Order: sequence, then structure tokens, then C-alpha cells
Amino acid sequence: KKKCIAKDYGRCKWGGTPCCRGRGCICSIMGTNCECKPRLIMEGLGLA
Repeated sequence: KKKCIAKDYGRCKWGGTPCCRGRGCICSIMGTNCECKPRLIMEGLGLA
């Protein structure tokens, strides 16, 4: 699976380059500041 950004926190876009290592291109929920973070999913607002 080539064509991606294996750079942790690698600026990426949902319509441009994805992440290699397996990061998730998370943005600022506004359409700006998109980046590929090292798979992060820590909830709690619903757990507590």
C-alpha cells in the first residue's frame, strides 16, 4: 500500500495523501489543519 505519508503527524488530506504506517488523517473538525496521527481513539465522556 504505497502512496501515503509514513511520517507520524504527517499533514495529509482526506482527498490527497493518506497515511502509510496506518495513521488517521484527523482534521480540526472544521476542514483545516488536517494531519495523519498515530491512530488515537481515547474516549471517556460516554464511559464515565
